[PDB]
Amino acid sequence: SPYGPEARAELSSRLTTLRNTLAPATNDPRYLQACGGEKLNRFRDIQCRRQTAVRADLNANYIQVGNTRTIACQYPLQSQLESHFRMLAENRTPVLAVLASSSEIANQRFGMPDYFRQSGTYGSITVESKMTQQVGLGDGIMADMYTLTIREAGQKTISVPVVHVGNFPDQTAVSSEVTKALASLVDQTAETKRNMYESKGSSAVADDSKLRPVIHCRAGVGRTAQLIGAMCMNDSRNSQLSVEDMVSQMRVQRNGIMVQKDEQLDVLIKLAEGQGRPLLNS
Repeated sequence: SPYGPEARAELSSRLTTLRNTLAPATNDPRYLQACGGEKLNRFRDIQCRRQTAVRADLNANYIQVGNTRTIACQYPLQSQLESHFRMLAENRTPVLAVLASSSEIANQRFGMPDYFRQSGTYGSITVESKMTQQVGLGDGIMADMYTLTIREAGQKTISVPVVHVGNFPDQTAVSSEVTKALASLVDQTAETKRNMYESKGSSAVADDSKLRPVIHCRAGVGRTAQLIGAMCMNDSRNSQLSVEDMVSQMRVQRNGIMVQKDEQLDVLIKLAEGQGRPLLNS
């Protein structure tokens, strides 16, 4: 009964209501609005919760799901790259997971700058990209890894591990098995980098706002939310956190579209079921 169609329909009912409530009004006080006259949102209907916004000029949010702290963001616009790199650096980012495919990035119509596979200078910030390992995730899906070294006068230099799912399927959802493998890789990568900072006595370890994995696809609501849900289920601190909790939490903390497609919710439900984790709150 817990994972039957009745429970799934009830979960969908609750989540649909929340999406509606969270729909942005014109000039919505709950959502970040552009400053300085620069385009902020990649998609007009996919907005950034103001109270959890990371930077005034990015579509990006702090998200905590149970105990699991991350940042979810859109793929940065060309105009946003310097700010995006400063966010990555200031966060001492232990892993940047990019879930937009190489095909998506290559479509110049989509305006997704190839910012992590290439070196470049963006205003005051110089970025060096290096290729590292490649890890298979299942079903031929491959995680290509990089390190981004971010340099800027007046700032400490920071290197950021990157996990890029370069052949993320463009038209279909990835399986629970691939999602699990991806969550494990992203978590493991973040743990290794966080450990390095701890070993150096970084003050960032004691700051709630820092050392957060940063995750984006194109809009940072579909594949991004699926991954974040799987990561929170990997976190041993999150016993008894329901699927209803995780999705409502992502939604209130970023926008109502988090877990955009039923196909993505299907995967979270399957993962939850595998763990005997509740779908619904009693």
